[PDB]
Amino acid sequence: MSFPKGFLWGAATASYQIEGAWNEDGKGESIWDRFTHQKGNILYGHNGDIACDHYHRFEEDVLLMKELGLKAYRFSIAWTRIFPDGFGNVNQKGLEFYDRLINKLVENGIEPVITIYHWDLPQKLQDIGGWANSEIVNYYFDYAMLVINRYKDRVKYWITFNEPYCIAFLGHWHGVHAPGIKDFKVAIDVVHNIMLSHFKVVKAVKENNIDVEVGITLNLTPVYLQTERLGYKVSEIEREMVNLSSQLDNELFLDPVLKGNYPQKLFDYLVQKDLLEAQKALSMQQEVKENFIFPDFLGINYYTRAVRLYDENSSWIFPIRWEHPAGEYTEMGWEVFPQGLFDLLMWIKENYPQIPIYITENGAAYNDIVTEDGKVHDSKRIEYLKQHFDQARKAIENGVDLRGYFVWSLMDNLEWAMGYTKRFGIIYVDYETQKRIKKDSFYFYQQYIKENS
Repeated sequence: MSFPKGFLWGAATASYQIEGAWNEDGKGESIWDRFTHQKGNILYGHNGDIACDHYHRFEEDVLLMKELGLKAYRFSIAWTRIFPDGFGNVNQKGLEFYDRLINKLVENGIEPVITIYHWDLPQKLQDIGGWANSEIVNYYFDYAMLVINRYKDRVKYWITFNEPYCIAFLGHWHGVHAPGIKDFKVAIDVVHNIMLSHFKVVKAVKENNIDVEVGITLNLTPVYLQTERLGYKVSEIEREMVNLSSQLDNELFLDPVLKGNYPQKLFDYLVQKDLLEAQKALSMQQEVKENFIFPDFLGINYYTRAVRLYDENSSWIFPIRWEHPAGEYTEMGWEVFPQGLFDLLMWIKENYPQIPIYITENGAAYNDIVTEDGKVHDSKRIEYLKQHFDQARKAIENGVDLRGYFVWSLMDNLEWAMGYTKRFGIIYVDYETQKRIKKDSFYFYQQYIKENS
């Protein structure tokens, strides 16, 4: 089986993780500027003030993409470069920068794929509630249509949101991401405002006849039962509670994006447990059904699975615990489990309406060292990628409409609250000299593209 003719072999980045220049050219403060400037949020006190300095070095970075042979490149636009206050006046230097990057990409025959919101909310919008405030829907819509209408001639693929689960729960429940809020009820409100924001943009693109594909990116985690790994008999309560726990990861976002409702089992449980007010639950259901519209594609960030079992003494919002199967793990503590990419893709094809799928993020963090002859022999990353590439091809053979694959990441970068301690790039970045050093995985990916395109 071959990959289909125009398969988008890509790599992926996000603005706050690579761009630096956090306050040049009138760029507004984002919630991640504020978050990394507070003590105790980021390992070793790292921040994204400089990052990979991609704001200044983007030309050389695009030439490495041309050397790599990428068919596409996924990046995000920093909202605070365009609207320093979230609302208000447009900033010309911000538009100028993305104008130059997008044109350099088109110039070198690389399809741009743009994530509109990749977590860097204007701090001025946080100051009036951020994503917990329903007016955010319109502030996001005005920003999203400005960049779609400006770039639609050069950019055919648009992603409204990257990983809503994180924006909501890690940003507003666990408090481990910006804005650092800790309130499950605010987190659900965030989930809702994101869905409405996503719907309003998709509808605007269809109604105005704008010839672009618009999608959304969800991080999905196939959940497996420890009991079934052990060959025990699965009780019905255990299956019920593990499925509730996996609806919080996956169906809570797939269901409204692809079917126009939230998952009913989860909502009942959350209401029963006083985690979610019953009126909001009915209101959210009503508002999503009214505003729902199908997207043009689904983006899937896949890294690993979860193995879970039932436990009535758990401190989690569901009575479950996590188990740790034997095998290979990364610097993230994530099981290397390529079969989960295939199972997930088959599970998507069989449970939701037909839709084109792109793997918009997949990759692995290993503790890379530069050798004496300036190489980086990341054979563990090569093995990770090779095995997941193979599951993707296998899924295509089984009828999954998989149209692209974007490796995370093109270059080492700031890994949010882990700082720069986790390297995901196929390109090593020396953060003291900003030198880019192609890892061995760069040449493997280069060869894999050449022979599957």
